[PDB]
Amino acid sequence: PNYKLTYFNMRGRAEIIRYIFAYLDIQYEDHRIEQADWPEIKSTLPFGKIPILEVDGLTLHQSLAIARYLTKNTDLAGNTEMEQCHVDAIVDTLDDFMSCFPWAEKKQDVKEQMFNELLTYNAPHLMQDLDTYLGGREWLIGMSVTWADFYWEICSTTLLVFKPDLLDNHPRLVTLRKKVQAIPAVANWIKRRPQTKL
Amino acid sequence: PNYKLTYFNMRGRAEIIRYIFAYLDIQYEDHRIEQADWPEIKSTLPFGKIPILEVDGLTLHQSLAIARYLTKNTDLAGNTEMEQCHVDAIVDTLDDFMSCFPWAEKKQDVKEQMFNELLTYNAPHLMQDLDTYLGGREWLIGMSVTWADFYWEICSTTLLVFKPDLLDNHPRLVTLRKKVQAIPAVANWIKRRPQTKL
Ligand SMILES: Nc1c(S(=O)(=O)O)cc(Nc2ccc(S(N)(=O)=O)cc2)c2c1C(=O)c1ccccc1C2=O
Ligand SMILES: N[C@@H](CCC(=O)N[C@@H](CS)C(=O)NCC(=O)O)C(=O)O
Ligand SMILES: [Ca+2]
Repeated sequence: PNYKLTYFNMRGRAEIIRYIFAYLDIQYEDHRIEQADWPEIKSTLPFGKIPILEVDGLTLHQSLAIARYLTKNTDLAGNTEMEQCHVDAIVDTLDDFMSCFPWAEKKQDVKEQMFNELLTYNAPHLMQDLDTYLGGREWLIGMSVTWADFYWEICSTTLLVFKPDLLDNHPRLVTLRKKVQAIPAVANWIKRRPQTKL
Repeated sequence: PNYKLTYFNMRGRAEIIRYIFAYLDIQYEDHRIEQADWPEIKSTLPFGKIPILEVDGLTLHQSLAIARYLTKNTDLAGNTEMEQCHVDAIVDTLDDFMSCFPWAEKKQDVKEQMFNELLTYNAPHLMQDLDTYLGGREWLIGMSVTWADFYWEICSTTLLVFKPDLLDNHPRLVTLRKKVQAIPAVANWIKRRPQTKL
């Protein structure tokens, strides 16, 4: 199909789709809009939200729903039905935490305090659960990389902007990051993508 | 298989799974715990959250990942891969909303004003988007029922506890609720189930 991805010029919630197109070596239009474009772009969305992905003229929405669609019947999915369920569960566990953050808070001082509290008081319990889940295994699910490893790398990249020592007690979680980042199609995307804070 | 669901004695995040089991005619242990048992059980879960579902002695977690695992290869999944993406997308849109609500929050007026914010300003936008998305079709996705229809019924039920006028301008959304509640195995489950607030 012809693919058009619509999002801000940010990594954010589109980045998981971008990694999956990179890894799978699929061409697509990476359409990055400006704030000034938002009211106009918005009036065309089913639920007022981006990313969307248009596929031969038809609109998909919800970044995780899209990422799952793109990975079906590929090596990124999970080998078995049970591993597929595990892939989904780890992705939702990550997404639930990213969704706690007050991304749209106007007052900067209140936004900053709350980010600092989540990262200091809540994040270490999640990092420890993830570490323990991972064990000495090479990848989070099964024997080869899945889009849950991608998403771990993506989410921890953004958290590390706000909490640099996030992973100081979890060197196995750093290794996993580095393995995701050394996959050649993915290294290539990381090197060439627009550099944005988020 | 041998299925055991563990959740609180509420509909909450487990209800989607109970509707799936009911509709597919699958027997399972509906294990409901007490606040007082939680601290003890919690410390044994991979990520310290419920619901969990144990399948022949194996532990799955995350309610929507489990819901997807159970519906795969059934007529509750959509009929094409694109249609399965629209089912996951509707569910995520509804889950994103329900998740915005500060369920555990223990200050009655930060909680009580947040509920009013989402219920007064956000809800009507969502109800309007869903209605436009449905149009005059029978079901949200495709030509028959999917678990996105189940999630809408479940979500709108709890929303109606906090905002009984929610669906006043949206009679078609009410007709969808009733198409679902009319399905015999679902009807059977609704009368049979523990009566809880949430
Ligand atoms: N940057 C953002 C921003 S924001 O532009 O700064 O506002 C927002 C944001 N969430 C968000 C989710 C739902 C809503 S809604 N419509 O109310 O339901 C609004 C914002 C995320 C990110 C991420 O960067 C990100 C990175 C990795 C995983 C998840 C997220 C991520 O969830
Ligand atoms: N998105 C997850 C949410 C998991 C979750 O945070 N569940 C709550 C109850 S609805 C829980 O187990 N938390 C209680 C606690 O951690 O003390 C799911 O649907 O399974
Ligand atoms: Ca989510």
